[PDB]
Amino acid sequence: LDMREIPKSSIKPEHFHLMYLLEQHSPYFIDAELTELRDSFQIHYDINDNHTPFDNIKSFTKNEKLRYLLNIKNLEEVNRTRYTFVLAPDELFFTRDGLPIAKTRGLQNVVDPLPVSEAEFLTRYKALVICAFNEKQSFDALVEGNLELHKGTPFETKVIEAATLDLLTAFLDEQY
Repeated sequence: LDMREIPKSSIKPEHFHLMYLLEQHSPYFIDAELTELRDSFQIHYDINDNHTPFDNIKSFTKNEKLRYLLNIKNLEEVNRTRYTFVLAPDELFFTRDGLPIAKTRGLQNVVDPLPVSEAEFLTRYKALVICAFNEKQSFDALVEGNLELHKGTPFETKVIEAATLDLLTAFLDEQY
């Protein structure tokens, strides 16, 4: 969870000189360190106390939980940059202000991860909301299942049915 290996043959030779971007400070990502081996690049993540894992929010007061959940949408700012990210519990951290920070970084047209459709970003966001409100739930199971066939609480149905990202935001705002 704290190391990533990238084989060199997966990277076009003319893109080697961009791998340093994976260790450049970004306000949207965990700080990272790049090393270069014979046949691969490796990344180590700096995961320290100022970054709160997503799963820690499950025990928060409803107000603060909702604040953090609402702020997750700020990761959409990453789409204007070179970088890509994955939305998932083990990929998501928060600053001391409750702003989201991702771990793994790709680079457009250069190295995976590939970005996900808007629809799959919404499903993953929904799954995070559900997990934050019920610690028994599995993010993976929610993302992998037939979501509208989910059996759960009325709250969970409302989250699942939110038609768009903006309507999910509106639902979350309404829960205050």
